Amino acid sequence: VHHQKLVFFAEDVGSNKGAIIGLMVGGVVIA
Amino acid sequence: VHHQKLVFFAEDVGSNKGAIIGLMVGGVVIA
Amino acid sequence: VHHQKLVFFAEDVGSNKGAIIGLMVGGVVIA
Amino acid sequence: VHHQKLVFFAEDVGSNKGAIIGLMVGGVVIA
Amino acid sequence: VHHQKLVFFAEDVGSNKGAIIGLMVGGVVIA
Amino acid sequence: VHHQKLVFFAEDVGSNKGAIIGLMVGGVVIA
Repeated sequence: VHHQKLVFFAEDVGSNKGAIIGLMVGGVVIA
Repeated sequence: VHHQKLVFFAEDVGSNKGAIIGLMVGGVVIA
Repeated sequence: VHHQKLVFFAEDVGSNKGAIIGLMVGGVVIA
Repeated sequence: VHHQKLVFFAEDVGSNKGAIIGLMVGGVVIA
Repeated sequence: VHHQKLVFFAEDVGSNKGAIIGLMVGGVVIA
Repeated sequence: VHHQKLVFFAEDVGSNKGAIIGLMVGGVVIA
């Protein structure tokens, strides 16, 4: 089974005060 | 089974105070 | 089973005051 | 001339991804 | 002329990814 | 002319990834 580029920016990301997750499965993220 | 580019920006992302998730399956995200 | 490039920026990331996670499975992240 | 407590929380503030301003007069705030 | 307590929290502030300003007058704040 | 306590927390500040300014007048703050 194949997962690829799940998240992708082709361009400048100014910031992130939160959570870029690529693939979550369990637990917690207080981003 | 194949998943690809699920999320994609071809352009500048100013910020994220929240959650860009690509593929969520379980748990919690207080973004 | 194959996972690849799950998160990806082709461009300058100004900052991160949060959490870029690539693949979460359990526990906690107070980002 | 007297200004007092202009903004006030008697209780826990979870977050602020924006701008709590107390007294704005000029310029710019991209919060 | 008298300004006092312009902003005030009587309680725990979890975070601030933005700008608590007390008194702005000019210029810029990219918070 | 008198300015006092312009910003004030009576309680634990978890973090600040931004800008607590007390009194801004000019220039720039990329917080």
